[PDB]
Amino acid sequence: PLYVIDKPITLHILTQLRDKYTDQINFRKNLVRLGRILGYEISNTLDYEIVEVETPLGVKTKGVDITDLNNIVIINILRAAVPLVEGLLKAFPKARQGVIGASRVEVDGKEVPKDMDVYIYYKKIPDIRAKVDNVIIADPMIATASTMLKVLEEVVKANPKRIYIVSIISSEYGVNKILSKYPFIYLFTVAIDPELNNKGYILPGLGDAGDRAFG
Amino acid sequence: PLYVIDKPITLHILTQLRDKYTDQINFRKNLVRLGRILGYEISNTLDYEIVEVETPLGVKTKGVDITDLNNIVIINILRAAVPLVEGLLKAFPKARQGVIGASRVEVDGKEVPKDMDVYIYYKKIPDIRAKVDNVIIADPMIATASTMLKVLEEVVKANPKRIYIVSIISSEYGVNKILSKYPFIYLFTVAIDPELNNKGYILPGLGDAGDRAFG
Amino acid sequence: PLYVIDKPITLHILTQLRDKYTDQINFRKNLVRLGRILGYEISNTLDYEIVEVETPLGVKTKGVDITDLNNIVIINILRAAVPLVEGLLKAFPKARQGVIGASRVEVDGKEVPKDMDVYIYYKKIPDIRAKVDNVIIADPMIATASTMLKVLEEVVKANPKRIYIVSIISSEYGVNKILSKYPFIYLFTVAIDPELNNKGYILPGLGDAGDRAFG
Amino acid sequence: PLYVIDKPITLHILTQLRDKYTDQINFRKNLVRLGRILGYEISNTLDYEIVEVETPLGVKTKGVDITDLNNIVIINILRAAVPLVEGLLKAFPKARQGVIGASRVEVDGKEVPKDMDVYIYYKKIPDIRAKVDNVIIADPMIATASTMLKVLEEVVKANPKRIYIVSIISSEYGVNKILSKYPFIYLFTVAIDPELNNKGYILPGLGDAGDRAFG
Ligand SMILES: O=c1ccn([C@@H]2O[C@H](COP(=O)(O)O)[C@@H](O)[C@H]2O)c(=O)[nH]1
Ligand SMILES: O=c1ccn([C@@H]2O[C@H](COP(=O)(O)O)[C@@H](O)[C@H]2O)c(=O)[nH]1
Repeated sequence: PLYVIDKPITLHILTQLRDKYTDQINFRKNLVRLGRILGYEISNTLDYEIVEVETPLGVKTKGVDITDLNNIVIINILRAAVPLVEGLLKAFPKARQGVIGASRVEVDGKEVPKDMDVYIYYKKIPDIRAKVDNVIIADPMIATASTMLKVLEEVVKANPKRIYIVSIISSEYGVNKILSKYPFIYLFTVAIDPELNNKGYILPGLGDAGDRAFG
Repeated sequence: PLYVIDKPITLHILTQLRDKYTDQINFRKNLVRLGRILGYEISNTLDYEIVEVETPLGVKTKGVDITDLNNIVIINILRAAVPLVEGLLKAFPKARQGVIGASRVEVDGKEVPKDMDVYIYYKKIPDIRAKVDNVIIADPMIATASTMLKVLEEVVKANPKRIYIVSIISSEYGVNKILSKYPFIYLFTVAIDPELNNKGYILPGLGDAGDRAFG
Repeated sequence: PLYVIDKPITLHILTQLRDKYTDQINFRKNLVRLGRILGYEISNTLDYEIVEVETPLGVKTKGVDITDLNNIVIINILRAAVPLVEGLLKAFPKARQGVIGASRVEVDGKEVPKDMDVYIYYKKIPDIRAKVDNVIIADPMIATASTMLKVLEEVVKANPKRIYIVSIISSEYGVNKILSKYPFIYLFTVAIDPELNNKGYILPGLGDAGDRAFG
Repeated sequence: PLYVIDKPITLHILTQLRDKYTDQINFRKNLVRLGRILGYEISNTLDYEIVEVETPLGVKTKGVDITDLNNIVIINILRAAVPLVEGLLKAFPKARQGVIGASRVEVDGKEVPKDMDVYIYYKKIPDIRAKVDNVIIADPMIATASTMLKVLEEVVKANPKRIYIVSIISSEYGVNKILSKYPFIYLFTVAIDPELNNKGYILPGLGDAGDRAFG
């Protein structure tokens, strides 16, 4: 499933991120806001049960109980994903966190990359309950989707109940590459951009998340 | 405009609020959450506009710029409305705040009328820029709407650009009264409950907002 | 006892609060900050006990457990105290909040006020456990000490283990008045201004708190 | 300069971290917390000046202005430091963040050398202004100081007006290895532990910050 959250407020933030005149302080600020928001959207796609509670006025009433909110694991890719994950964690107060330090080897070429090398420098993940936990992986950008598929190689084994991928911008090439391999993955993103340049950068994109966040 | 925000997450928190076994800490904690979510939703009804921004990759693209995020005044009626206004202020960083104290007229009798006058003992409100500001009045529960009415008479004279009313549970009698008298108002709420018992409590409701929050 | 918290950072904030040019968004922004830092300072004055915990390395070591952090009740006198309490609760996660819509009566100015009338509109407070709970009462200003003494009147009969008063600015008259009656109160403030005018406003002080925060 | 910040509130937080039973969510929560506190203490050593501000009462008064609050760069060396930096960044709203990913050297032999090389694979740091910016480098635990030394050797090259190192626990060894090479570095820690066991673990320490925060 592909959820493109393009509501006025998320598109308003995306425009601040895209704008090159935005400094890293405000850039990181929005990522935290968007992870907050995107987290809410994801909340509304979870499994809920119909329950009954008694109000103060003795009256019994029917309400919902999203049992899944107690089975969430958010994996942080680090780098630009930190402000984002900081936002998601705000929305899922009961989520455990894991980190899979992934970074693609940025190559310069004469053609548009359809694939890139990805190295993993750090790995600390919580136990993932099979058929129970909902895993959320954050990545500000998805270009060739090489970074994402690399982290997935492992997450997918755990066989979590669900798998969500949050990103700000995704390239058409990337969404299709990921969802054609794991179409069961709920992929959230505020927008999808057309192409990748010869360095594997999304166009129009927003630049190098890492550079925008800590430059 | 009536906007009932009955999504899985909001109703989940609402269930939490109704449940009589939810202590005051968690009760307020959830009230803050809803202010955030209810604020997010309010944002998407805001008046935006299309702009053009240049990204780091030299490409220029179109985006959104919700300028009304600068012209916002949130009015806090105190009491249990505090945790709520707190979350709404987090959803509107550039929003100014005003507060008002109010006590409805105490007329001899154990029973309670539905149309009572209200005494506004304290009133501190930022200047409401005519035709430019968007006023948001926060109030946990609208049972009889006597207070909402008293306040609205004041805000109206200011000639806002838009007026919003946020609440968790709002009695059917209340919605009707407010919207029928002021049709142009955006009244957001997580749920509209049926009746009001003689004591004026919303049924099933969630008890006394104030006592749940600071009891 | 009197605790004047004049650490470089607190005085920095205060300078912002006193500055008549500080707008209400920043005014309240600073009050939340100051509430955090003061709750921190306050937390250090609390009673604690030596314990023993087991590190993952299978090694016991002595430690500190501030047991009272689970027995705190913050009393919000509302209005301009709001932002300040918002900050204090951030330092005390497990604290129960109570509210008191108290407000001294504006005087004529024909005589130097000593004992002012205090109206009590609303009052919802948690069960204060005698000899166990530590009560924290917050009000940004303390001039004639009337609003506070009014509040204390009740808090004392509850026989708490400790009573803490927190503010930004206190007057000499007020600190002595409160402390002459209840010498056991732990009174925190960032500054003690020397005089009150005839209207009951601290000089140089910082103006009317409510108007600064909600004007 | 060595600053051991062992106040009741910080030791209380430290005690929880050392306690093996503290779950991951709570472990990271405390890091964020110690981060704002340590941030508060650091803020009192920053350059500041006396200024004249006029209050609403129409009278001028002196105050403090910590101008150095606009010249802070925080360096996130990732890993278990994410929670800590998060807190630090709250204490310094105007701080710019930079990141540098570092990994230890593969060294066959169960035992871990006191001194060892460190590979820095990612480095994105804002423009450190010479003799102006204050560089804060958070790192939960300094055992062998190997990572800190590697990172310092880079940071120092920019001639920062000042360099701070914030850590929860630090071994005597590491403290001596840092200050012995750079005695001008402000090394803030909550507790210094005696020895390091053969696996590079501080004793009593608190185990592996990575597994404690992400496991
Ligand atoms: O325009 C771009 C393209 C890629 N990336 C980085 O590349 C990673 C994903 O690229 P890919 O693996 O999908 O190609 C992310 O961690 C992100 O930091 C950017 O910052 N900006
Ligand atoms: O300079 C002053 C003096 C008093 N007050 C208000 O008066 C109350 C305390 O005054 P008193 O009861 O200590 O005299 C506080 O709620 C505060 O809002 C101010 O705002 N500014």
